[PDB]
Amino acid sequence: MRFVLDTSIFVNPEVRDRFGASPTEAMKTFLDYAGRLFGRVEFYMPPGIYREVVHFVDEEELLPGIELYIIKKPPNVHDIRIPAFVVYELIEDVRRRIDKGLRVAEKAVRESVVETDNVDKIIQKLRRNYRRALREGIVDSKEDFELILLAKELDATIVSADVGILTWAQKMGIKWVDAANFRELLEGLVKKLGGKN
Amino acid sequence: MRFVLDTSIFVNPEVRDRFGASPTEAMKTFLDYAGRLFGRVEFYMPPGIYREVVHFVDEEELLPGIELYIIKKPPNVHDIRIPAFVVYELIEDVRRRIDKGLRVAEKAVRESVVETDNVDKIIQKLRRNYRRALREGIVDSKEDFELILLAKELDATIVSADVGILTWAQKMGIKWVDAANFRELLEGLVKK
Repeated sequence: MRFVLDTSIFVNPEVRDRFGASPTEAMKTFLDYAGRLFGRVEFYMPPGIYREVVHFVDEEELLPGIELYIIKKPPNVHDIRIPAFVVYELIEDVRRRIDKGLRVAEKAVRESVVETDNVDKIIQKLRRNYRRALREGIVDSKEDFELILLAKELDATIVSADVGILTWAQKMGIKWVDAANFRELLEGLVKKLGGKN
Repeated sequence: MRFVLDTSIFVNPEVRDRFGASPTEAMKTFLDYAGRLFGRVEFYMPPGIYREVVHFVDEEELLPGIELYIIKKPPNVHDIRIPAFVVYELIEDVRRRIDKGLRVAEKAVRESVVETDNVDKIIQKLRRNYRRALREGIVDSKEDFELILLAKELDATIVSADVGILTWAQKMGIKWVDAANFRELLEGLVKK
C-alpha cells in the first residue's frame, strides 16, 4: 500500500491540526504512524512538495524518521503518456491558484498602506505581491501535476485537502483520500496490521 | 499538404503586412492563395484561434472564401494520449505568455496611473491591467496547445511567428515554418 502526500496534513492549519498544533508536531505525529507501518506501507512525496513542507518543519529535530519514512521521488516523464485533458486540468489549476493569489496580494496591500503613501510606493507593493502570486501559482500547479503523475505511476492513494486535486485524481482513476480523515485511516491501518497503536 | 495557422499572418503587424496593410486585407490576400490551392493544400485553425482572427477581420466582407478555404477544427481530446513532458512545455509557455503580459500591463499601468489617484483608484488600475494580462496569458497558452495538438493529429505544418510555439513544435517533431516567409512559400506553391 502506497500513499502520495500533499502539503495538507502538515501545512494547512485546518487539517494538520488533526496531527499536531504546529507543522513540526504534525510531522512528528505522522512519522510515528509511518514508523509503525515501515516495510508494509510506503509514503511518497515529489521533491518540490517535500521542500515546501520542510520550509515550515524542523527537519533536524525529526531525524531519522523524516528521511526514512518519506520517499522523495520525482515522477518519471520520459516515454510516459497521459490523457490530453490533463493539460486542461493544469490550465484550470493555474487560473484557480493565480486568481486566489491576486486576492491575497490585494488584501495584503490594503492592510499595510495608508492614504498618505505616494504612488510609487503603492505600485511597488502591489507589483511585488502580484509577482509572488503568479510565481507561486505556477510552481504549485506544476507540483500538483507531479503529485498526480507520481500517484498514477505508483498506483498510490493521493492524500490531499485540495478539492481541485481530488477531482483531478478522481477523473484520472487515481485513488485518493480526504486529508482531514487521514489520521483515522492511519489508525485503522495500524490496527489492521498489528503492533502498539 | 496541411497547414495549421496561428494568428500571425493576419493580426501581427510585423508579419501580416507581408500579406496586407490591415488584417482584412491580409486575410483577403491569403484567401487568394488558399482558393487557388483548394483541393491541393488544406488550411486549418482551432476555433479559438479563428475567433481571435475574425475579431480583427471583417468576416462579412470576405465571403465565400473565408468559410470555404479555412477549416475550423478543434483537436480531438477524448481518448487522446500525449507525452507527459508536454505539460512541462505548457508550463514554460504559460510563464512566457504571462511574462509578456506583465510587460504589457506594466506599460499600461505606468501611463494610466496619475499622482492624484487615491489608493482605491491605483489598486483598481493595477488589478484591472494585471487581470487582463493574466487572462490573455492563460487563453493564449491554451490556444498554443490547441494549435500544437491539432498540427500533431493532422501531421500538419504550423505557421507562426511566435518563438514559443515554434520551439514547442521543434521539440515535438511537428513541422513548422516561420510565418514571415509564408507568402513566399505560398507564391512558390501557386507557381507549381
